[PDB]
Amino acid sequence: SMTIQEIIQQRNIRSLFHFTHSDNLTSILDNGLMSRSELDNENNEYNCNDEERIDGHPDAICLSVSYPNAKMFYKYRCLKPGDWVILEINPSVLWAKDCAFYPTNAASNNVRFINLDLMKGAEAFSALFSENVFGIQRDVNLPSEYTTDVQAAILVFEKIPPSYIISTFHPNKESAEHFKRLYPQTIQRYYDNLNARTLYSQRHYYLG
Ligand SMILES: NC(=O)c1ccc[n+]([C@@H]2O[C@H](COP(=O)([O-])OP(=O)(O)OC[C@H]3O[C@@H](n4cnc5c(N)ncnc54)[C@H](O)[C@@H]3O)[C@@H](O)[C@H]2O)c1
Repeated sequence: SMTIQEIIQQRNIRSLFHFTHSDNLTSILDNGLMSRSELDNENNEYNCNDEERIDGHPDAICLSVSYPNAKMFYKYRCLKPGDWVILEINPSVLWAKDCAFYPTNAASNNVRFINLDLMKGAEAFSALFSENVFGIQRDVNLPSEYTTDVQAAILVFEKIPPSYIISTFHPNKESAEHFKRLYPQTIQRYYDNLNARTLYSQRHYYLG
């Protein structure tokens, strides 16, 4: 029945997110987001986080709806030193590009074996907001735009040109200003400190 667009409308979704290490941001702002396979095709340099990609979709770019995958992002920030950024991306990508919609992390046993063609389109997208996603329960007070499971993923099977990046969030002012001078036509945001509710927080904390 309902299209992806109408779900977005109804739920007040305004942001997809992609976390990446600042080391990557220049290349992403110049060339846009690309998959592992595509980065290797052109043998581009990149700083990656998940080596094996058990999701089995290295030709896909991983995004989140309305909030980062706080778990996996936190895990990755504990390993590699340095600044991490969060790209804010036009929700239009969900229909303008070939996307699969997973209601939890895509490498999960609960969804990894499902026929990929069944993960595309509005039915699959809608599954991200169920009351119960494999035992992960949606609080009645969770706002509409948030996935039930914070690790719900969008796998985007084509390049995302940099025009689809509506803003970038920085962990501090110096980072933002550095990239603003390099890319003055882009919006580069920052937090004073991370001792606040930020997109670097755990989601329950952020929304509490
Ligand atoms: N990145 C996210 O925000 C995000 C969202 C949902 C789920 N996940 C999950 O987290 C794990 C790691 O995912 P990942 O997205 O870090 O991918 P990954 O670990 O395979 O590493 C790919 C890296 O390439 C970077 N990159 C993209 N375009 C680039 C370019 N033009 N130049 C240089 N680097 C570029 C990406 O930002 C990313 O850091 C996976 O299990 C994934 O499903 C990540």
